[PDB]
Amino acid sequence: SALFEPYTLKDVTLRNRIAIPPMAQYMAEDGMINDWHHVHLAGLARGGAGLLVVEATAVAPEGRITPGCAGIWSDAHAQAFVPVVQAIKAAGSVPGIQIAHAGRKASANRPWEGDDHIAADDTRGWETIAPSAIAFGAHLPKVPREMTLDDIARVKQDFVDAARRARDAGFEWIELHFAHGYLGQSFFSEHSNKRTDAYGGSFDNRSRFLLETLAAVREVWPENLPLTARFGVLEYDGRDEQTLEESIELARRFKAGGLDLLSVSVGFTIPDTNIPWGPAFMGPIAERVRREAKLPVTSAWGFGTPQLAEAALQANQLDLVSVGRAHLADPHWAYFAAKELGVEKASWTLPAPYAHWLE
Amino acid sequence: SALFEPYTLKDVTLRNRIAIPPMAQYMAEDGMINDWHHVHLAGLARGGAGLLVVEATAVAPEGRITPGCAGIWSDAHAQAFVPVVQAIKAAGSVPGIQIAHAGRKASANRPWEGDDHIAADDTRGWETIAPSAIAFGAHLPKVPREMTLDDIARVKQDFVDAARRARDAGFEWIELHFAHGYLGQSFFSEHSNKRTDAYGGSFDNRSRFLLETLAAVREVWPENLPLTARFGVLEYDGRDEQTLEESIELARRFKAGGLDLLSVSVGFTIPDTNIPWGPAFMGPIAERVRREAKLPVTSAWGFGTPQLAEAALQANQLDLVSVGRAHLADPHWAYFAAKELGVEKASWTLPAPYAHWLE
Ligand SMILES: Cc1cc2nc3c(=O)[nH]c(=O)nc-3n(C[C@H](O)[C@H](O)[C@H](O)COP(=O)(O)O)c2cc1C
Ligand SMILES: Cc1cc2nc3c(=O)[nH]c(=O)nc-3n(C[C@H](O)[C@H](O)[C@H](O)COP(=O)(O)O)c2cc1C
Ligand SMILES: O=c1ccc2ccccc2o1
Ligand SMILES: O=c1ccc2ccccc2o1
Ligand SMILES: O=c1ccc2ccccc2o1
Ligand SMILES: O=c1ccc2ccccc2o1
Ligand SMILES: O=c1ccc2ccccc2o1
Ligand SMILES: O=c1ccc2ccccc2o1
Repeated sequence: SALFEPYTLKDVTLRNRIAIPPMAQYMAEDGMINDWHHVHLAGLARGGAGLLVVEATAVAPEGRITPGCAGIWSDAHAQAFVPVVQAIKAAGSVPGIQIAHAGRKASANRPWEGDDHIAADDTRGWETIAPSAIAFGAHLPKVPREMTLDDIARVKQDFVDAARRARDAGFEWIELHFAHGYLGQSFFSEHSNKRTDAYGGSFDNRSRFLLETLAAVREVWPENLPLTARFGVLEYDGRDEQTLEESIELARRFKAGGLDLLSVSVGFTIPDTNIPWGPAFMGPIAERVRREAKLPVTSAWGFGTPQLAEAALQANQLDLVSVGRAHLADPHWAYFAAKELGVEKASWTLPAPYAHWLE
Repeated sequence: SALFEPYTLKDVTLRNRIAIPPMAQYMAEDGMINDWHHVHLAGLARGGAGLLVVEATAVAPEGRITPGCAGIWSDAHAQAFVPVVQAIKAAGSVPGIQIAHAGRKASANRPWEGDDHIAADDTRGWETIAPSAIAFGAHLPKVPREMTLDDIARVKQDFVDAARRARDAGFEWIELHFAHGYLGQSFFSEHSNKRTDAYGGSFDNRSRFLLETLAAVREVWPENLPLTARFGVLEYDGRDEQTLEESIELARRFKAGGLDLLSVSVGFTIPDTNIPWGPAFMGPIAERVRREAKLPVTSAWGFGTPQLAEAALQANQLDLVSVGRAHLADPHWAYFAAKELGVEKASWTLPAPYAHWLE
């Protein structure tokens, strides 16, 4: 099986092509992770996936999506990850982390607590920041504050500090969160970026925050560990061909600036869109990016059916298959997939105290 | 669904009828549990089962099955369980523990490291103790040492200390391991017990170690927390009707001595047997014990098919259904079972950070 072939990128070797993408848990307190995350992540790692990417972890307090989001904006925050990283490595999975800044979508309720912007007089909330003072709309009506040049320098440096901390906590894979309508994505999109300075207008200017952040992170992130980003390459907003062309051009620039792999997503920059949800629907768009930017890729949405994952790899649409919700349902999904795809000694996807009994 | 009705025994209420029976992990070091067990057990608890019974935990070093077995023979051993107990309670499952002494089956290799008695000159091994100096045979050929009366008093006191420690570590459910051919089972069986003193010969004498151990444990175990035992009620050795009759009589004595529930098993006292393995094969034997001893029961073997579990409960064969291997395959089996049996809002079998997304 393609799904169970190892993958080497820089000095890191994944035991198979199953990636667990970042999945926010909304269980942290003032950014500090706890035994929710420890058990969740260690249990996932033991399930057999080759790569486990920790959830969106805020580079600054105001960059959290919600009051439950994980953070890495101080060394004490980073320390809390050390035992989790060590547990993921003990299980033979590669520990990764997505570092993030929610931008205008920040200061929101947890998804099961309303999923909407927090009320102005709720003591948990905070002012959001963004390229331009324009609301997302819908359930996120808060107008963010337009960033100053010093705000841009400060957030870039927060990404650097976050990557340095990730490195020193022992992560072997980093993912910059430039997708899903959060800060980075919103600098790229003309929908959310109306700036008239060096960080808006032209393609070069809209790309600038993302390229500068990548370059700054590259200074502290070891050249021998994969440097990745997640990026929304289209919006399904009636501007898809033009948006894809520009997104692919930016992916070429990312590659030239040392990006090792791109996690290809949808932008979610604005609500008025028509996304054609379906099993593996991103496969063709991921394949186009892979081909036209000559960059390895992963993507997600509906690959919990093992045969879809296998088919995407065999068709060279993806290099890794990211499988999210199926892993919340069953932390041992990789074992399920191994059985489905006829892997010999499938139960040894799991550690011995499980594997021995499941032959 | 019957499977998802709560169950109250003494002051403890289980949120459903799914029990995770004790399952040895063979991952402890000198009896001390570690983050293997922490993550394994906390992850299981979060999966939704109402009751999680920790693996056979040795009351004394020589009572371990293997060098990987958990122990509770000192206060420092008991301390290692405290954070695990607290994590199980945080997940809403009831924490139980099986306390044990492997008897003549002790000093064995881990199951994936040969599963057989450890060689005499291996520095990990130890002398085994038993009612009589008779080997199990087959892959367990070591002849144990015949216990003295002082050995019997000492092992009883080790069970007491173990139960006291379990109590103080916060366990809410205890299970005495009188099954599977280990020490307690071997005192009951005429195959393994040839003693000529007060602890062998007659039914009363063969019962004596088990009844005295239960009574001694009862002195330190809170009356408001379930006091249970696992016991092999037949061997499939051509003596089943006589053996079942005596086993049921002993179950009546256990009930009269404060036992709240009996986990009904097979003896595994000797190897030369013909066990009729099959899905839910223990159901009829468990039902007979339940009826004839008028005692609540659980049993196990093949109840990972949710419909078998439901049928056993509806037929009043069992009060709780123990589901072992299916939980090694999928820690979230209870969610799977909830979907299969049509539970409303089945995903809320799991905690919010999973449930919300799986509706
Ligand atoms: C509970 C949950 C939280 C998520 N959190 C994030 C996140 O932290 N970062 C991100 O880039 N995507 C996040 N996503 C998107 C997932 O990484 C993934 O792309 C999506 O679930 C689709 O894959 P699937 O169909 O396999 O679930 C989240 C999805 C879920 C279900
Ligand atoms: C990995 C493993 C370890 C076990 N350890 C014990 C144990 O510690 N104590 C015990 O009484 N039974 C033990 N058993 C028996 C199980 O509790 C259970 O009775 C058996 O697995 C049958 O149920 P199942 O068909 O649902 O797996 C163990 C079984 C397995 C698979
Ligand atoms: O980047 C993100 C962060 C959280 C999240 C939750 C549900 C679906 C998608 C998501 O994407
Ligand atoms: O996959 C594994 C195998 C062994 C192990 C030991 C301790 C903790 C985690 C582990 O994970
Ligand atoms: O294995 C699963 C189970 C449930 C589920 C629900 C939504 C999306 C993906 C899923 O995968
Ligand atoms: O009591 C026990 C202890 C360990 C064990 C392992 C496999 C099957 C049954 C078992 O029973
Ligand atoms: O089921 C649960 C729900 C919440 C929770 C929080 C911390 C640790 C474990 C938990 O389990
Ligand atoms: O769900 C499962 C999966 C595998 C398995 C193997 C042996 C016994 C029970 C099992 O249950």
